[PDB]
Amino acid sequence: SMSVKKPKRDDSKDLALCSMILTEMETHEDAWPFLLPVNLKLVPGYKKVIKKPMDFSTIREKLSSGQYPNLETFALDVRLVFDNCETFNEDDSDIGRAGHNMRKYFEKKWTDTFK
Repeated sequence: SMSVKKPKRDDSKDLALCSMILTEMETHEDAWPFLLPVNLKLVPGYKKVIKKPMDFSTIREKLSSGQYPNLETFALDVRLVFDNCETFNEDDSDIGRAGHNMRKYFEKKWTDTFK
């Protein structure tokens, strides 16, 4: 509350560390469905159904330009990529499987880097 703070967690490396995690997501072999925005002209249904499209390139641009206020807003966008993927793709599809795999990969890096 006012003049009453928990001890200050060192957040000075969060930016660099989120960048590293993102690099590792970018370079994973199953990243291909996620590297670029879904083409809303060429994919029937996407625009209407997925209210907040997100992809790794858009996360990278937001990261690089100080549009994440803290590491939680960064994780929210990464998770949004996978939540979108599950919303539109059957579990038993290459993309559906890609999304599950990438989510697992992300969540482990996240825990090991920060928790």
